[PDB]
Amino acid sequence: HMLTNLVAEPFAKLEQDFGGSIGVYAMDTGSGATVSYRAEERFPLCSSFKGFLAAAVLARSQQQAGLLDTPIRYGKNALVPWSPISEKYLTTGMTVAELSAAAVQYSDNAAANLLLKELGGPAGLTAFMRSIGDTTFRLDRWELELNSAIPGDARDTSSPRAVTESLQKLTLGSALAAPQRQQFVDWLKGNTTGNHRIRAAVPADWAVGDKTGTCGVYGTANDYAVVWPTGRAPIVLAVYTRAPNKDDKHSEAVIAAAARLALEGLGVNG
Repeated sequence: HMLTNLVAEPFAKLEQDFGGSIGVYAMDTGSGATVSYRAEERFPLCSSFKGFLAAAVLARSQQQAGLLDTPIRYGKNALVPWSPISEKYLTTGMTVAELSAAAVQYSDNAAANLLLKELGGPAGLTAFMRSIGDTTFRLDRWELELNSAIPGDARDTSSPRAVTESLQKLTLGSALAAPQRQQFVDWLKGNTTGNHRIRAAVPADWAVGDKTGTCGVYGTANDYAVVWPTGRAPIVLAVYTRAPNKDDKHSEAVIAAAARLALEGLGVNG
């Protein structure tokens, strides 16, 4: 507590202008200082679960050395809306590693469902998260049903705090073996969908990896990231949004603005 919210930031004004709710957790891994706003509330994961999915695949590959190289064939019926990479390899197949990268870096929906099946479905991914000590995360459904984002529905949700804590364990801590840890980081660094979110608040000369989510309803969208500012320890953070009405629109600018406030609250000059 002593190191939480040392410097107040105007998150309430930001969410009121947005017309909804914003949840933020950010941790300076050097000192342990934190910024926290609505950090223990539940928000829909949307596609942000796909980062944790890829980490679970990497954990399994520690015991199955041939897993990442395994070629996966799939039919046209596997190709749900928003599958920009897997649609180009329908007639050839893709490896498990390639599906993982597509799920992370393009939010590919078909790739995510194929990998969920490999893990034993939503309960299997939830079990991996329990195994690293995350008691908040729950995945319940598959793509696209998990995007419904219904107000008050706990299915397919986590909290900004649990997301950040689990991201830290997987990218900087000991939850993955060292080669798998660096592969997870490298996939996050290569994400293509986050240029207008946390990355928009991060100077270009710092390294960063992230995973986004966009549910398409209830103003619900998000991003989480690891950030390496030069000359100091890394920062881990998560920014989640939602709104009361089904046709309320999400805002990328609001996510970038919340990330800027988080970095300011940690005293990180950007």
